[PDB]
Amino acid sequence: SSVPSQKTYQGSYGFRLGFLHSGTAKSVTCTYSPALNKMFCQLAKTCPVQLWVDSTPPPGTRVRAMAIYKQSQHMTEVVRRCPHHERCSDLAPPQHLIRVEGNLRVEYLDDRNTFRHSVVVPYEPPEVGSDCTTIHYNYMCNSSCMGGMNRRPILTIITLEDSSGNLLGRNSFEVRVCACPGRDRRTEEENLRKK
Amino acid sequence: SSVPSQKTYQGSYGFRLGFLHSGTAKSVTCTYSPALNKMFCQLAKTCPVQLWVDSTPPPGTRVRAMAIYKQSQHMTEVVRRCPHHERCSDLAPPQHLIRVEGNLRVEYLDDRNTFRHSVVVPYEPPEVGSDCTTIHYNYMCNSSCMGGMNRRPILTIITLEDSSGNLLGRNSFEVRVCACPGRDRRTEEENLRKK
Amino acid sequence: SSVPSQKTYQGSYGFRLGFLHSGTAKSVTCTYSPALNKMFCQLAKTCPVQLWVDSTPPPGTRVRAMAIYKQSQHMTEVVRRCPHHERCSDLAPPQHLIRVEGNLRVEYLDDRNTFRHSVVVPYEPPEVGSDCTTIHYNYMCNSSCMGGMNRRPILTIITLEDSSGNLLGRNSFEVRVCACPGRDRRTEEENLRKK
Amino acid sequence: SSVPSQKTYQGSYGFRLGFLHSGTAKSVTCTYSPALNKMFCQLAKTCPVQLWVDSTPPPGTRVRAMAIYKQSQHMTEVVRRCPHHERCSDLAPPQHLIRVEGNLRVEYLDDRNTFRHSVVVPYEPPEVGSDCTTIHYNYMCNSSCMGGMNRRPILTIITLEDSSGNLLGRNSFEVRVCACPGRDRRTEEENLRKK
DNA sequence: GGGCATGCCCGGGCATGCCC
DNA sequence: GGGCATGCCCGGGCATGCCC
Ligand SMILES: [Zn+2]
Ligand SMILES: [Zn+2]
Ligand SMILES: [Zn+2]
Ligand SMILES: [Zn+2]
Repeated sequence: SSVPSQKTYQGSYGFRLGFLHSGTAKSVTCTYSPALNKMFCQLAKTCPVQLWVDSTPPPGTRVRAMAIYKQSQHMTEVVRRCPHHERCSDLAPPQHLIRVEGNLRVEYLDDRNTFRHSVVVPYEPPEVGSDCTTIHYNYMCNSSCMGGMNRRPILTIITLEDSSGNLLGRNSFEVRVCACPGRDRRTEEENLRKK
Repeated sequence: SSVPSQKTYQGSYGFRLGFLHSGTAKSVTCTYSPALNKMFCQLAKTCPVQLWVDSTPPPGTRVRAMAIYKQSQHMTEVVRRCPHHERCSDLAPPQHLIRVEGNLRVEYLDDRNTFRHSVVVPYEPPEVGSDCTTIHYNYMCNSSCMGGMNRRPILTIITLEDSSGNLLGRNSFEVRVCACPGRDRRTEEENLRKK
Repeated sequence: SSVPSQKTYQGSYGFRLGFLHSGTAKSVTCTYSPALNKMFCQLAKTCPVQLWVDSTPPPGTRVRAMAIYKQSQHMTEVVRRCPHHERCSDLAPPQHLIRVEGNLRVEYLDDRNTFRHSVVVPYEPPEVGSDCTTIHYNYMCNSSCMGGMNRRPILTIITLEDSSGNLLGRNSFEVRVCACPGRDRRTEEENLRKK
Repeated sequence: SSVPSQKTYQGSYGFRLGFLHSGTAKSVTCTYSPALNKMFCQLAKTCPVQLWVDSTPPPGTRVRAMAIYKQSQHMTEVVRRCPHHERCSDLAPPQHLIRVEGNLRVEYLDDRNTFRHSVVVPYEPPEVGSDCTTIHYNYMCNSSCMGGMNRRPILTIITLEDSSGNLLGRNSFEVRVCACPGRDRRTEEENLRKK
């Protein structure tokens, strides 16, 4: 399938993503490495992503998430839930990797041409006095799942899009869904330093 | 379910919550830690919460209370009474965690969209010469109840809302419902200091 | 409810129960203490019980299992699944504690007078050259479950009964359903020796 | 599901299984440990099993093969192909673990009561001057496949059955389907000696 | 109020298909 | 064939309603 752009596009609204701290304890549920721009998280647990903007987006703006493989040689393959976690799946079709929890207006899409999956929620401006809005994503496979990601790293691309379809902002982060997010983040940062 | 705001909003009326002293004796029925902004109380016993405001709110103002899980990964789950304390329950539906005692005008609500529970009483201005009004809450499960809170900490969010539905003030506090509130408060304060 | 007999009755068929060895490693799935005549096992995992007899029972013989509380003061209370594990239960009614896995002819009974639960399977003589037959029981609550056993020890009574209803043999064993069967068996044997 | 007998039954025909030597080189395709009575083989590759008997069985005799889990706590679960290798499967239904290659008279069965899978071929007496007959089995999942065997050891039970359905002989062997059969056999034999 | 209970948490380390 | 991978196993120890 055709490859969506992953290139950062901060646009005129100064769109940026924020992530909590939660540190590097062995199986913390979700931890983000700024050095690697990489979230590390457990399957089927909340991943909070914050949306920051410099100016208010117009009414009807939507926030899309889609996963693509990071490596050149996998980039044209659609990222999907492996057959085991699809089967004993359960709103979200069981073939989608990324879900949003807690949003009565979530739309799950399958592109009719590229067959790529995405999940979309409306943009809501932060609470009357606050600095960002948070969306709760869930990844429903480990990166290692045989017959899904199969140990291939992915990027999640978050785009902010007006109701006309215009791209307003785009940012992406690498994701590793694993049993021990603290162990693995520390290992990868230390590999970056040594190698 | 969508997550209600927990962010403190003191608003134009200077809404604030007050709590008694009762100190830290092992099984005091209730005790509040200002250091941790946290209530330690026993199940099905009164928890006095005082409402302070700087100016009188308009007539028809209502005070709502609602529990949400504190940790990111539980935040989208609705807080409910466990099945044991619901079954041998008894005005308040048996699935609600928080009750108000002693208020002939109490309303128990289940949001038709979020399915979250709340309990609401009208705002009454303090007695002709007094400084705050007190509402008597009861929590009907221990934080540890298997199949309800399951040891997950909760926040109680108190909102002051006009009869039109406008948010006038909001404050929240963490709650631990346990058998020995004095032991546990002391333990947590001491954990805060060392760790 | 009236108390069923727990008294060992070896009868004319020389009915006796046998149990595997599996030793005392911390969370072994099921381990039996001959010193205490006590099986220690995890919830919803197989518990193999072997049936030994000196002479062949007649055709139509059935093997019943029923749980009763061990302590005098609880003996008249019916042993049942707690409300949490009944609710998210699922052949076996969700109120029964003991199930049999793997037996197309299992009958679950609720006594119309005593309201006690039992599960019954036909007696099958051992395989053409073998020494006992094995039935795979499952206990669907921990002994500690709040609103079910509530930390009260139970006995499981196994009776061998002819198709006319006559009691042919009866033996019983104490059960503790817990998260760490190896830890707990060792602890109890050591308590027996010291105290 | 009810558990089939795994007990060796050499019967009146002196039925026994034979296995090649192929030694312990790291990724040999198949290798058999007589010490552990265990087959170590790669997925979807031939596993030769020889059938030896002391007297010729009558005409119409059939040889059935079936997998059951070895550990007590898994024994009542039906052994099946995981969803990944079933989906991209392909005579043999894609849910069966064990196939026979090279036998125009193979029957694949699913028991209507136990739902267990088996594969059956007719017994052929050895070639006019030979000592055993060989059947070529294939296992279509690794023992480690997530959502199939999931790292649980299995036994393969081979039964020799007359055309009337009578059991004539039965023998079983443990199987580990893995990427490196020579490594793993050596490792397990060495674990047996020390531990 | 001092202290046991017991399902769960926690980091050290095995697993095993794959990489090199 | 030597060695990394990464979900899981494992025992030491915290938890917290209850016992004493
Ligand atoms: Zn998966
Ligand atoms: Zn409760
Ligand atoms: Zn239970
Ligand atoms: Zn497989």
